[PDB]
Amino acid sequence: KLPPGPSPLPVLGNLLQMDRKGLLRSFLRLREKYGDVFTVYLGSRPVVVLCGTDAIREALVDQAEAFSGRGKIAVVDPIFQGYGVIFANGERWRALRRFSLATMRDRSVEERIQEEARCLVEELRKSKGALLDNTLLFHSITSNIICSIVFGKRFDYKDPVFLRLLDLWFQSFSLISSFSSQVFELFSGFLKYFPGTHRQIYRNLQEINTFIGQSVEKHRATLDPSNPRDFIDVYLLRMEKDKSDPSSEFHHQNLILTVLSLFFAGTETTSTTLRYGFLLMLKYPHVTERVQKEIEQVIGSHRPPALDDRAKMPYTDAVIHEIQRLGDLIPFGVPHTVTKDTQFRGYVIPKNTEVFPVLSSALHDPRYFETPNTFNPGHFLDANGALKRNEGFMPFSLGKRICLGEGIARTELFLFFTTILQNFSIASPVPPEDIDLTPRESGVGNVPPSYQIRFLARH
Ligand code: HEM
Ligand SMILES: OC[C@H]1O[C@H](O[C@H]2[C@H](O)[C@@H](O)[C@H](OCCCCCC3CCCCC3)O[C@@H]2CO)[C@H](O)[C@@H](O)[C@@H]1O
Ligand SMILES: OC[C@H]1O[C@H](O[C@H]2[C@H](O)[C@@H](O)[C@H](OCCCCCC3CCCCC3)O[C@@H]2CO)[C@H](O)[C@@H](O)[C@@H]1O
Repeated sequence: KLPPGPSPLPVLGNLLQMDRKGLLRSFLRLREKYGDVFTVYLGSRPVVVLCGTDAIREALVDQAEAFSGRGKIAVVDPIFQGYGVIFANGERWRALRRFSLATMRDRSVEERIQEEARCLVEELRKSKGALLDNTLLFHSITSNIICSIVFGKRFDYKDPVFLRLLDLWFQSFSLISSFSSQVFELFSGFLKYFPGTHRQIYRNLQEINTFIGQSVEKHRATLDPSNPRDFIDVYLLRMEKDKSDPSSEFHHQNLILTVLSLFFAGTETTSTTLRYGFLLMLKYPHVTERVQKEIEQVIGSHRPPALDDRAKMPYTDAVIHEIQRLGDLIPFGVPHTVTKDTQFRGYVIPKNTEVFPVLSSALHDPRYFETPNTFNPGHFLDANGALKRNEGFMPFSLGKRICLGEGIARTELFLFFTTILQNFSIASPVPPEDIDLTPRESGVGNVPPSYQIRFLARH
């Protein structure tokens, strides 16, 4: 009754029908054969794979609650163990999500993003126009924003202890997108006994948990229940309220893992999107010029951009949409499960079967985008130059599990891109026609080639 596919071997499942290139290539290749909705055995796990906008919208939107389950990621589960906002299920997840969503909604995020943008620009000025790899600074700005939500403070770009933690934090993401972590996904049950990247990822995340732990103790020692400082204070106050209710999800472990969860989901993606954006802006100066004129028209050279400006800036907004679409940072999504026995396009997905919504195949869907493989902001502009947003576009995914940080994420993109370009034009040792957009490391995260850039102060 499950969707069609290749016949598993016991233990090894569909290994022999997969592709050396990795999971995504594996999935797209099977789709050719079996259509938009097939079953692949990873290890001995059946997994149902959703391809194309329509099949995805059909599960995540038309059957929102069936498909609201969350799956495991083999390399990080030893850490999260189903705790915290991302990997929680059922009542745990509702409580954590509802809580998180409200807490981060309540200085405003926009104000903090603005002030971060100002530090960033102040920093770039110092270089005086020197070649520069922007990965570190982009890591720094994105982590700072989470740090201010979570810890109620930010770090200076040259702070060495901060940079030490950043180094290991970010080194974890490439390890998670590594080929061998993909292999670990399939045969962790065997491979968890031997050395591998799973142990490095474990150590790295735990080091970060420990840091979080200390921050929590310090938060409590200093707490003023009248004026909550950040997410941690607000969580502590809710721990206290639930002191005498043992069925409450508001314990210490969900506190550490939720804070980690926010770092885990809101740093590398946003940071890389930014870095991909600038790689596209080096490649297509005609676009970057256009965005700068649009900034000149709407904002001018003087005040900082604010979120308000975006709705008056359709071309930029279209460009940012197009950056995320092409960037394609999480290409087969974050695993789901079905909360119950599900009827789907003729098939039956047993309760707790895993679903992979192949987001990439939306972002590249030729029904919705004329030139799926070309950077064309056109995909988001109608005949009047107004922004039109389409069904193809789903980089934060859809339905009940939609990115819990969508608004934060988009605000960072809009305000970082627009505050930077407002003060800087850009250039690079590599000619635009020679710039290559093909990712170096592809996994649960895509990763674009590293490059150098100059941020040249304007007028
Ligand atoms: C460019 C930036 C980002 C992108 C492309 C992105 C994308 C996504 C995607 C594809 C998912 C999976 C939803 C699903 O399971 O189907 C997700 C989940 C999530 N995101 Fe993001 N995200 C971004 C930034 C952030 C930020 C800044 C935060 C918080 C500060 C955040 C917090 C979360 C959380 C907590 C989840 C799990 C949601 C849940 O299970 O209920 N994300 N994100
Ligand atoms: O001429 C090609 C010959 O090679 C074939 O090998 C299969 C090979 O047996 C098979 O090993 C190759 O699969 C690649 C191995 C997949 C492992 C990679 C996975 C690692 C984890 C995450 C990504 C996927 O795919 C081929 C598809 O045909 C078959 O052995 C033959 O029938 C065929 O004639
Ligand atoms: O005498 C010691 C003095 O140093 C303190 O600095 C602390 C800071 O208060 C404490 O916040 C700092 O943290 C730096 C690491 C921040 C890492 C956050 C990362 C998490 C993952 C993603 C990247 C960001 O560790 C420092 C260790 O010294 C404080 O500056 C002073 O209050 C204190 O008196």
